[PDB]
Amino acid sequence: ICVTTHPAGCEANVKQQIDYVEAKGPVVNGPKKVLVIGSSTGYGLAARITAAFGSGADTLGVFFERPGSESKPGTAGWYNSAAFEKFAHEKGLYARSINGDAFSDEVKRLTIETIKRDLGKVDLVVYSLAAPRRTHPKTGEVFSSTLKPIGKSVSFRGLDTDKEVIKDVVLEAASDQEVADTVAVMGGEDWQMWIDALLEADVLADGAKTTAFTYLGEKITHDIYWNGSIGAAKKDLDQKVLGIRDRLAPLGGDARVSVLKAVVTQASSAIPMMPLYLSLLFKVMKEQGTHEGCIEQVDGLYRESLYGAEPRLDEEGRLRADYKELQPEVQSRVEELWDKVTNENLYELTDFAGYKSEFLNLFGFEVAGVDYEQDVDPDVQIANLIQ
Ligand SMILES: NC(=O)C1=CN([C@@H]2O[C@H](COP(=O)(O)OP(=O)(O)OC[C@H]3O[C@@H](n4cnc5c(N)ncnc54)[C@H](O)[C@@H]3O)[C@@H](O)[C@H]2O)C=CC1
Repeated sequence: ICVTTHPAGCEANVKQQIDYVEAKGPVVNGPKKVLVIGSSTGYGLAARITAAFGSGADTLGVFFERPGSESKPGTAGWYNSAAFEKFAHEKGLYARSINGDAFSDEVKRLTIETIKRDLGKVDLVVYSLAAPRRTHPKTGEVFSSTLKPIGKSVSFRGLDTDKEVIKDVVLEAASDQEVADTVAVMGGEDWQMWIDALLEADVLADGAKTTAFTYLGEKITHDIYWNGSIGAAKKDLDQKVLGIRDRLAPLGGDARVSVLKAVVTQASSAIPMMPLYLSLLFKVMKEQGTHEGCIEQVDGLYRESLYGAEPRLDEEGRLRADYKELQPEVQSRVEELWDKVTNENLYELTDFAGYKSEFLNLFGFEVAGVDYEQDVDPDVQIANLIQ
């Protein structure tokens, strides 16, 4: 499926996230100069909005988005970032962006150069890259990530989102090479490179923090995710953060892996089993009153753990914001309903309507307060953007 991009709806999407953060009040003792790698959509965009509008932080964002021209709309992340900087410049904040491949050495060189000239040093480094592939910045070798289980193939009842049909599917296992590629793409090496390079150039302030986002889920998803190929990459993140945290010790800084809840993004809608899992989870958590989106998760992570008094930790040293999803009352009902979902009860036993709505929100469609019978103007420019 292709969904075009609605510029006006994307801006209203950014404004609504800004409104949520501002209503919750300032982030006490928060960061003032934040670098967000992957700052145009999803959790990274939420992190940039929480920093700028919760803490009054200057933000430098790195993303990879297609710009807009006459009669050809760019990607949603382009209009998201364009709207973010427009709102941020209003409040008096510094907001600049870099459009390029964050895995490359040149973007790191440009980011360091921009920080020196524009900010000096940064308070916090948010690492939220979601890429299906990575080109190694030293051997040009391209790695492509895979979402398969390890060991045994898995059967389950999926959901054809186009035909709106429950399908019997089978996911084959992953070879040792597919897992190695997935670790190269989604592991911690590039995050490790980022902090190293930022340390040599001395653009990390005293007590600087860095965090990378991850997902653990519960038992229903462990075969595909956590104990699959993608989980081996996130498992590599937990090994890398121990090294990162050490290099930040002479500064008095910290490095943490932050676990967030499952959310409809462009990167998770592709994962197997996710459309049906999200449709069920949305219904169970809505009737329970714990349904949360991107901005609620990251705003809470800033306030309670990243810069709070009593951080929500686990026994591995990770900051946690996903606890409501993993609760037995939520998980056990999702597991019970999964089998009883057929083509006829789709909208009655699941929140497939909510999943579809939130998926179209990513592109600027079905956003409250937007007039969708007006001509779309796709030529939106971003002042002082660096390519
Ligand atoms: N989406 C979810 O349900 C969950 C996501 N997470 C994690 O949070 C992180 C963020 O993912 P999402 O927000 O879901 O994805 P997303 O697709 O919404 O965000 C990806 C971001 O990274 C940027 N990006 C991608 N490839 C790039 C490249 N080569 N160079 C520069 N920028 C690049 C994109 O421009 C975008 O800003 C991921 O590590 C994901 O595993 C955490 C928990 C669950």
